[PDB]
Amino acid sequence: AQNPNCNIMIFHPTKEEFNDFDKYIAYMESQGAHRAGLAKIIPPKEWKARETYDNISEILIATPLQQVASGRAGVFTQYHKKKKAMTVGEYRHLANSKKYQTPPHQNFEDLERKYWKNRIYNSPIYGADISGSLFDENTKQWNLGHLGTIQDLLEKECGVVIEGVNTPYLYFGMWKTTFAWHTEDMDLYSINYLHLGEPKTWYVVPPEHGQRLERLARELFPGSSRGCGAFLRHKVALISPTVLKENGIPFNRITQEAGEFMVTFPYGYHAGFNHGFNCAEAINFATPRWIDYGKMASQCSCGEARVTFSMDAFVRILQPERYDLWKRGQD
Ligand SMILES: O=C(O)CNC(=O)C(=O)O
Ligand SMILES: [Mg+2]
Ligand code: NI
Ligand SMILES: [Zn+2]
Repeated sequence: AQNPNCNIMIFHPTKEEFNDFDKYIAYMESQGAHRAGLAKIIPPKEWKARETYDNISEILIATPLQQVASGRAGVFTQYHKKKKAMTVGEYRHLANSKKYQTPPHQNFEDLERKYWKNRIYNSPIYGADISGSLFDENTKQWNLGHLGTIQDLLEKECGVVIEGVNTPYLYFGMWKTTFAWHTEDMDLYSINYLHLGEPKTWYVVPPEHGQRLERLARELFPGSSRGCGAFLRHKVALISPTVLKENGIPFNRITQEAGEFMVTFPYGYHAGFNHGFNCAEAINFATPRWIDYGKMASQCSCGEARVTFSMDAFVRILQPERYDLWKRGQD
């Protein structure tokens, strides 16, 4: 078995290997990359996403989210308070202000220490989940707006044509902006490109051990767990590496820098935080290997998780027994 310790693997494809996206994902899996739940892909030196980032300041962040924490430093939830619209140029200035800017630090490990010590005492503002793309239309390789769609994959594998669309999302971050522990909708893959700015630190649980994280989360968030049998779908719970280690949960960590891709694999729980002002682009995708994960994915039906239009067909076709209850949660 390749990668039996489930380590995060880093890949350096050549420009020739960067042509065929599906083929490269399958290659990474042949080497055991998926066992970690997360892989890094460093693009060939010849590649670029676009020519420059000098002209992005007028993008609008219609609903910036203030991420307010509750709990203890290593075990907390966050809720999202909606703020007034602002441009990316305005958001960048805010991220760099004295109230929000990254503190002085020695290295990524010192900054990680500071994040886990102090995150709960601040409420950073995240420009998350903005439909759009920063890839140039002429970028032919690993262009996250030009990937094969999940609807087409399901149709190719299973023969059923379905409604729905699959487009990317932009994320504008600042120091301490946080992504809570989650797997993707329908335990899909994700791919994330860090276009510009400061790093993003990731934590990940191997897919084969995801239920260990779920059991800890039920223990640590006992009211939330009574409320919903899949409450991590709400994307609000944080647990620190120190707490994971104390509870024997297998995990790994890695820091993504500008110009790098990360892929999350089906049922790979992940969480993390941004180091400072940055911009990422991410999208879900599928492969043949996903279908079995999609069929088994948990679902939130309590009403909290509320998701895209396109998840309807995935549930309807892959999980017909669950469909009626899940759809009630949507309505
Ligand atoms: O970058 C973020 O805030 C969160 N991203 C992801 O969870 C992802 O790409 O799957
Ligand atoms: Mg602009
Ligand atoms: Ni994710
Ligand atoms: Zn729920």
